[PDB]
Amino acid sequence: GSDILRYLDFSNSSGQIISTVYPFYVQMNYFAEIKYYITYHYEAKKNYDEAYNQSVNPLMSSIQNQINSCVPKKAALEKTIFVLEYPENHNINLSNYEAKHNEYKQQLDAYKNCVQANMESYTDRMSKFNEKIYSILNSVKCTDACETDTYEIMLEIYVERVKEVNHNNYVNYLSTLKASLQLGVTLMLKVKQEIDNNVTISAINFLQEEMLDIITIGEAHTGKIIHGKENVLKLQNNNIPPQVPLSTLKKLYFDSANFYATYKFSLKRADTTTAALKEKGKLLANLYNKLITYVSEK
Ligand SMILES: [Cl-]
Repeated sequence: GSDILRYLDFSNSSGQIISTVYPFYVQMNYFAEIKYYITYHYEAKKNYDEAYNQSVNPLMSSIQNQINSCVPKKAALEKTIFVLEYPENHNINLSNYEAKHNEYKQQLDAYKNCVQANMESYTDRMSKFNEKIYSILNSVKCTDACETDTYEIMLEIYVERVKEVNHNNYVNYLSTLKASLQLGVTLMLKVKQEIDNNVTISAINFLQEEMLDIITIGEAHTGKIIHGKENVLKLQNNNIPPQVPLSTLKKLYFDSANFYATYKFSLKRADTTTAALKEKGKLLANLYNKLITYVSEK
């Protein structure tokens, strides 16, 4: 049941997470949230739906097509991983294993670049549409006397949604599993001092590293989930007047939707990441037991 897309996302310098799965960019999630956020501001809603269709939908299609072109690269990468995870059943030797691992690095790097291609052009267009949203909300008929009904409704919706899951169970699992993996790594350093290298040892070593890599990605998403949830909850605690000016209202709208979009974008990924760890963990335990047979009779 292997599927690298269950966990493989790419973070960077700024902390942005580019995902290999729909909707790929968090801004796209945000634009979808705004769409039904302003559903009761009638003129703003019709204008937004029109602008969304002209800008966001062709952009998503271009991104989706790019991701689709990366599939052959993804396939080659996953076939390499399959060899590295099951070397004994592949009947591959140590030397060819090391070459395969070398190939894996190149293939992971090549897939990442195929996925992150045009990242800058994509971000620019999302930024351009985001600025366009500000002027679209000028269609909100109130000017200085804007009522905070819609904001309070959506906030209540967001608050109830982030309360539905306890994020602490993800965090504690990742942290606790990470620690046991770090123990495993240290243990294997002692193993290589006592036992001649083989593909089982190499596989344990590889599987431990990619499990740590998955945790790193999972921690990145966990940070976004916590950031999004706490800020949503914070908005509820802060007092707002029954009446605010429109310029304020736009920011209240946008801040709310952005906090939830951030939460939602990473929450979806946090789930499947856990299932991937279970798959790898089961294999790792089997790899450990296989190695025991080697050590025992030597
Ligand atoms: Cl736990």
